Amino acid sequence: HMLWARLVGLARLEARALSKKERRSLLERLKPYYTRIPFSEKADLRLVKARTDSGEYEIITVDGVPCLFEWSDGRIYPTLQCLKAFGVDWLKGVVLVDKGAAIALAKGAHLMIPGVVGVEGSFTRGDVVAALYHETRTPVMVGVAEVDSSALEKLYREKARGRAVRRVHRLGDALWELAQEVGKRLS
Ligand SMILES: [K+]
Repeated sequence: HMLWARLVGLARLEARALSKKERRSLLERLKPYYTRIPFSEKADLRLVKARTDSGEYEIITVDGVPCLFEWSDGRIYPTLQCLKAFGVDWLKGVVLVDKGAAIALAKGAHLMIPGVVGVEGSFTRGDVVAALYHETRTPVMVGVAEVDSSALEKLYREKARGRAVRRVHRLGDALWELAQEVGKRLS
């Protein structure tokens, strides 16, 4: 019925199961952007709508865990809670970042090339990737590669300037705070 999240505040909730049509559509829309769809064929998928003081948020829950969201580009992205639940191996790529970059990303910055200390997986410009703090492998941001993985390998090694990854969702953003609270309530 309602939750109260940090930053976002009071949210009035409505939840429902995805229809069979909605489920098939979701799977079709995920397939091109990820190595694997992380959840089981038998997972329970629900759509949660949360209305706060500023507007409406929509999250797809996977067995109750707030995992997926539609962005303004019309593509479906994982929450950081999804990456905790399912790991990161199912993404096309991961970018490892230094401490200064991890902190900046947690504040809401895009990821710049000099903050990159490694690249895992193979991906092209435009692909969905996650940025992880190298030391602990903590996911801090989910976003869109601005360069190919092979290009980024040479660019970070020379500490070239420019944007490596365009941020879509990050640790401590409004969606993150909402997802935290949905997860807390599930517990
Ligand atoms: K799967």
